[PDB]
Amino acid sequence: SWGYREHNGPIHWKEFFPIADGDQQSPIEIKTKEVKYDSSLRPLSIKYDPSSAKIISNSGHSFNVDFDDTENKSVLRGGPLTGSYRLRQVHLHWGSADDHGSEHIVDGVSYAAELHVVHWNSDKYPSFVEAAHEPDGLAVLGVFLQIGEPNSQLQKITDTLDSIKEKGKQTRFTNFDLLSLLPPSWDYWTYPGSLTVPPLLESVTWIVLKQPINISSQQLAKFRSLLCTAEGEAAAFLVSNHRPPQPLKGRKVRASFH
Ligand SMILES: NS(=O)(=O)c1c(F)c(F)c(S(=O)(=O)CCO)c(NCc2ccccc2)c1F
Ligand SMILES: [Zn+2]
Repeated sequence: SWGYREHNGPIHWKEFFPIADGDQQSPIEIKTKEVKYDSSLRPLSIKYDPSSAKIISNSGHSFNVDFDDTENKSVLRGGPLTGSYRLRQVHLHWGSADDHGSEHIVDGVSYAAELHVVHWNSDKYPSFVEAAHEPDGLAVLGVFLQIGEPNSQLQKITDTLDSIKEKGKQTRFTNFDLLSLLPPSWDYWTYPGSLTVPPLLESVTWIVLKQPINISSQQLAKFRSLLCTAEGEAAAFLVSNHRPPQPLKGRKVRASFH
């Protein structure tokens, strides 16, 4: 029963998941003057199939779009990665205020929100659950959102949120243009880190895009009316679901660009 409320939020997760204080925890502050440009980093290359999307649900912690992941139809390759990382799910983090919702921050600055696209190393591991337990097992693409013109694929998401208000509810969700929630510039920073929710496993190669996309305030506000509580529980709202930046512990953040 972890969450983001006073009694169960990020500062308390260590009481139940001691890896919360680990060597490679996420999110982090990206400090661009300590960032190392690296010419061995490949550009990202992304295959994606809009029919791969299957459903959206309320986890109680965010919404999740899950995708069929039995084939290599939607994959992330290149970047810092060796081999092919199969798309598993997409979700979003925000805060209670439009100007402070992202998980990662860049030189002191937070964004309105931050989209996570989660993939697993199917070249090496048999399942997402098993990859999540290996240092090279997961690759998560992070995209910042700033307040601006409404994104139509974000609108496709927000239009479902009344149908998944309570924790555990879900609904059909396919023909999802995920590539259109990426910015035009695919420059990125990368570092080794973890899930930003319990179990906080240090299995993530983070790939955070420099350029934000746009969401409207109205679109962003709709996420805050999702519940973190289930049908016939006393209602609590998911108004904020971002973890604070965690100690870097000397890890190297590399850039694809200079
Ligand atoms: N920010 S993150 O990429 O580290 C993240 C979430 F934000 C998140 F909300 C979730 S979720 O568990 O709350 C959605 C549940 O359906 C997971 N999933 C965590 C996880 C990953 C691998 C193995 C076990 C749990 C998750 F991995
Ligand atoms: Zn996330």
